[PDB]
Amino acid sequence: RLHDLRALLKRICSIQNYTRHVLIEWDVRWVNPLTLASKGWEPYQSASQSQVPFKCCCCHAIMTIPLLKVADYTMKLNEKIWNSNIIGNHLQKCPWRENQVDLNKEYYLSSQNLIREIERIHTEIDRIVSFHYLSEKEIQKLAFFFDCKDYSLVGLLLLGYTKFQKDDLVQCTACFHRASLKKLEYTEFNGHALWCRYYNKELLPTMLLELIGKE
Ligand SMILES: [Zn+2]
Ligand SMILES: [Zn+2]
Repeated sequence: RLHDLRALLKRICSIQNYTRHVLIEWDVRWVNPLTLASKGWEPYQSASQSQVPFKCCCCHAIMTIPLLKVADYTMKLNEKIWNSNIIGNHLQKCPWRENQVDLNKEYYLSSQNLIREIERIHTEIDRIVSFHYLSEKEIQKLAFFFDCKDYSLVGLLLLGYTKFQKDDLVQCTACFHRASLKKLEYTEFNGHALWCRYYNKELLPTMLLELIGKE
């Protein structure tokens, strides 16, 4: 399937993985791991200090993202790259040229896919039994809805994270940034990319609370 969520997520994850040893100036609209993945692009080879190559999973066509050490022309350049490379480099009849994953429907939060977040949180809690930024009033209700006594775990999962290593590392499920639990203890620090589903921390808990009020 072209719009399969799991394939999109794995493309995003691989892009983030091979980009870790490099700093890239993404933008929320034109060029970012999300838009690349939504257009079927996967990492092709290891990126040099100057350019990051990608290959289409159907075409096998190659595109490249430049690197510079910047803010003056990022917008115009990235819009050009989106039109000419992320779309253009596709072969004429490749499905990814004229089609794109519906990110609003499948990736970003909506009332029709909030249940997936509920499932994720419940599954994480079950696998465990097997971060305060909301009012005590609110976290009480959120923890109650998930039948969980550990408020901090509920908050952490509401931030979209999941444990990564035996170490203090924790990884986001939608943008795959890595943060230390020590960082998130008593800090406003937002570890998400600007384009992440969870970048606005209050969005998911707010939708969940509004859902609670309607039951
Ligand atoms: Zn293609
Ligand atoms: Zn994230």
